[PDB]
Amino acid sequence: MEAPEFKDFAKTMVDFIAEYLENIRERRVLPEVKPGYLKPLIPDAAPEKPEKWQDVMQDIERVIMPGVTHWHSPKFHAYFPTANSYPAIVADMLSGAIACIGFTWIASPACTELEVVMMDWLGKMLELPAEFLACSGGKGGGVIQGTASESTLVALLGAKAKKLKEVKELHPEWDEHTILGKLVGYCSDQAHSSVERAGLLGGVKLRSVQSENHRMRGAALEKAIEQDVAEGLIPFYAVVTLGTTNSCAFDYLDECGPVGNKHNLWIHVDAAYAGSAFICPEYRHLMKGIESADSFNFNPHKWMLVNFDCSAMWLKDPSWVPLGRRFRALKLWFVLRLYGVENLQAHIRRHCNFAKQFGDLCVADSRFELAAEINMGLVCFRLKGSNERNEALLKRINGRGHIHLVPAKIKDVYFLRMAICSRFTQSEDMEYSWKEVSAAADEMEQEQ
Amino acid sequence: MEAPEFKDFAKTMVDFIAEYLENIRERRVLPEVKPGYLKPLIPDAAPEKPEKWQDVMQDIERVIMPGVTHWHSPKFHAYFPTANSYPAIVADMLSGAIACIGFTWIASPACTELEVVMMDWLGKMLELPAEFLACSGGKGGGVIQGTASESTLVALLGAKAKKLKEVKELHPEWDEHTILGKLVGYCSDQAHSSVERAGLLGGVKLRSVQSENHRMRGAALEKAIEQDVAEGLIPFYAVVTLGTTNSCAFDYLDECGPVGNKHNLWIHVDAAYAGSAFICPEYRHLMKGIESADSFNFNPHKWMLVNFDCSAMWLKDPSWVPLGRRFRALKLWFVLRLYGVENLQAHIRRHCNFAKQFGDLCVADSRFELAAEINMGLVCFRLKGSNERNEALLKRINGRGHIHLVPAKIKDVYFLRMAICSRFTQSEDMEYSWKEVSAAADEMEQEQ
Repeated sequence: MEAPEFKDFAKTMVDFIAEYLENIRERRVLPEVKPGYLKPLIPDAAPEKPEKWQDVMQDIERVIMPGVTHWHSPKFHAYFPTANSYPAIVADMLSGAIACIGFTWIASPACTELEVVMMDWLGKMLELPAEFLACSGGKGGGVIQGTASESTLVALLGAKAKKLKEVKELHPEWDEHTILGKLVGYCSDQAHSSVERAGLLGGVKLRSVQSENHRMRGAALEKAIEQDVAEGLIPFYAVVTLGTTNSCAFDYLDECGPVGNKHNLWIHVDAAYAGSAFICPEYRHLMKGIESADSFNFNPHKWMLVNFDCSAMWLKDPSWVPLGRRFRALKLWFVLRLYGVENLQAHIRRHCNFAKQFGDLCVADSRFELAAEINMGLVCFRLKGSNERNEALLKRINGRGHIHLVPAKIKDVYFLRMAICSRFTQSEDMEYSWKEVSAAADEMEQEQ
Repeated sequence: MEAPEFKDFAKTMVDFIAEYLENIRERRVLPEVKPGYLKPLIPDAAPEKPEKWQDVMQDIERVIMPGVTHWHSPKFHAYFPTANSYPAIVADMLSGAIACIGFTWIASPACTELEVVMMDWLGKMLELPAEFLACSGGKGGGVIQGTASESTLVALLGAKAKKLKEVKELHPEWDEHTILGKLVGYCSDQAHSSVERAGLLGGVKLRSVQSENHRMRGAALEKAIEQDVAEGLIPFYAVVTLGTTNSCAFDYLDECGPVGNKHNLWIHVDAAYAGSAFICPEYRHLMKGIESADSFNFNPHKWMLVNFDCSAMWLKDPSWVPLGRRFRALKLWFVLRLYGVENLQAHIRRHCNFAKQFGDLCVADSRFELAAEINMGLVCFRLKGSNERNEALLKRINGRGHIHLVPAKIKDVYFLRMAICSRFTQSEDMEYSWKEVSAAADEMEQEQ
């Protein structure tokens, strides 16, 4: 394919994307086609000769779209938002043309320097401590990782190296294997499975700390640390979760961070989803204790309109664990510029207010109860009574094909989750979604 | 930003991308700007109000391009190609609009089903043994991973789980932990650092097997295995490399495979770069022994024109280790359709021929010697004499700013590498790059 054909194809795809997203409320949330539908529709081998882009383009509605899950439909409540925005789509077109994966070491000023400045822009937006800002002139700064799962692992590895070095310095006679066998990390029992992943891949012990009303307390963390010290183990790392995946609960960073500092554990803050809200002054209280953190992560590619991948991680000392891989700073720059801070804050606030609106509708119905306090864009709720009736309700709702919801469970309480996902959501969607839940419950009751 | 503005912006970016790539020979391979150039060019904080897309576009040539490394310039010889093609750019626009990270498990027909068919399309193009193909009705099939590094780890983790489940049966009195501590894997001393990474993250011992003429022999692998068993260790995994990063040498898969088979080690084949050549019948002999492999991986995102990320991995039983994440199948489909088999074959062949051409020009200069047999798109060469005079030469060439080359070292032999990276490369580029090397050597000689 030559440039003129590329231009015709690409500009046609621009038209297609705008048509798709601007009219997304027309799409059905349950696919009409059955598993196995695709193979029949396309040949069994690649073509020997080049096909026409117009024919590929025609195959998008014919072959692809019937089998697509519409994540950006305001009728679709996935686990958390998947960011999409027009500025990020345009940046990624350019990154596609000029970036590399980073196999051959990227020594390029633009990739690296834009990443440093964008992490400062975003760090200022979050009012992060100066120690995390490159422009403060210290050791601190940030990197854009691919995922929060990667960020958690990277921080665990940095913490591991740091503890290794410190324990060696103090005991030159001990070998690495002996030191490494003693290392223990900590996280809440509500922490994401990526922490467990990180413990396994990092080759260390991980302790789950029992949370209180879904939130990890400093005293519980400290108790856990002390027990392991009494066993001769070496606590080295703890993950504090701001916005748990099950119910968007917040660990007490203002307790746990100081506990970690006091005991010389690296404190990593996983705020993958909820961290986007910290650009709003009214939600910044939720990361009180941030000064105690060794590393902090959130994903703009969930709730801050930056298409995947974009997981923003700051460290007090970035060296302990590089830059411009994939030119991810380009989409971050485009979004921050073409939205501006005000519009991004408006986006967070609108979503919080929508979740509250839905929670108010829900609790007004005496058949239902919240399963957790409402936080951020997430409402956890259930019919009063049994788990099985709730399992039934969720099944019925998803089967009716007007909206989609997802379940979760915390210690024997099964509940339904409504997360605000689509950037196209409006308040009337909350009314629509609630009325659909209620209508489904009405139907269950009247199954005699 | 709304759709009409998005369309104006995106279509202007399409114009920009075509202009950039189609005239990429105009670009200087050495950045003119110095480190630190970027910060003074842009504001120190995000804008409160949204900016205009036109001002962002203006800033691409003003702020970004002065500091960009032009990976796709035919004057730039990085470690290996970074795939770029127009069909893949257009696929990624759509994927950006409709795909998700996979946080919420994609239960989506199109994403999953397209991945299966494309891996069969591609597996046929490589003439992989029927056992790796999903269309053969067996347990085998393929997944599109993000990187060869991830692929190698995933295979290691599968092999680990498989061995552990085997050893638990023959030693029901042994600890699970006792078994794990005994596990040992193998790779060539020329294998990529990603194998070491997999060993570390996989929590197993890894043995570097001494290569001969940069190639791992079956006997050397067997000797290392038997040595370890002799100390009560448990061999479980080996990586056979087809196209090493240093010199594009090929391990003896025909020897190593059966060695692994005999001693019950999972054999993973890392063909990340050179694997793209196996779509050509005349190069398929380089994976003789492929029947003996448990997994096989190469990256279309290096040498097969599929923009990152796209690492294609086949397994004889893919259940020892979740499809459709990021909808990577879409770009593979677009590339295979819009190039067709013949054009992709022609791409590989031209690059192999260009490398031979360059090698001929090099050896004709009696001051130079090849540092390895020419394979695929790579020539390894050096001035006869010291490593130090070769380091000077490389620095001199890169400093001259007409072409860019990279260095490598195999057991105290330092050498320069010319790999064909750019899809825009032409025959005369070989003459240009050779003449530049020779001119630098002249310029060096005429100095004392």
